Amino acid sequence: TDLLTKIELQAYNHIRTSETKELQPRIKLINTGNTPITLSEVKIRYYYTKDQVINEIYTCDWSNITSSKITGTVVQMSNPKPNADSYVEIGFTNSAGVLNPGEYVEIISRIGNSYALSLATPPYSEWNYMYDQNSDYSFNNSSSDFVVWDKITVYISGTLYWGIEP
Ligand SMILES: [Ca+2]
Ligand SMILES: [Zn+2]
Ligand SMILES: [Zn+2]
Ligand SMILES: [Zn+2]
Repeated sequence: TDLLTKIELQAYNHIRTSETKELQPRIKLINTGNTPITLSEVKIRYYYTKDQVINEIYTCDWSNITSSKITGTVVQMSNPKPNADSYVEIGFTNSAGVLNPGEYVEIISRIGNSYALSLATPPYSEWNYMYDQNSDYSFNNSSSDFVVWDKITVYISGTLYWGIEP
């Protein structure tokens, strides 16, 4: 048909140190087509290797649509690839609404051991909260602000609409 569904995904890592106690992917999903997209149908995946980190949780610190409309889950991959044995899957609630052409959602996230994300000393050996980021498929070690980024994937109703799987 003659109304195109199209998106662009921009992202960067807000912490780019080789080791981190929190993954900080920041993502901007933009509707660049001319069809509205129902947000609850959209899933975004940030792929990484969990290394020896435990108690992994997701939190959304902020979104331009507010964090209560955002969902995030940490998923272990049944079929791991090099640099990808886990992904953070970010989604939207049933009542998140519609992303019209020209609109965007921005999502600021933190992922890590629940005890590290509280900014208190985790009661663990370092390896149980410190990630290695260069072993993470979706990690961008350089950009200090949003860039178009092909290594985070986006699905609408289960179909891949953006990005390259690991
Ligand atoms: Ca890793
Ligand atoms: Zn900053
Ligand atoms: Zn260290
Ligand atoms: Zn592959």
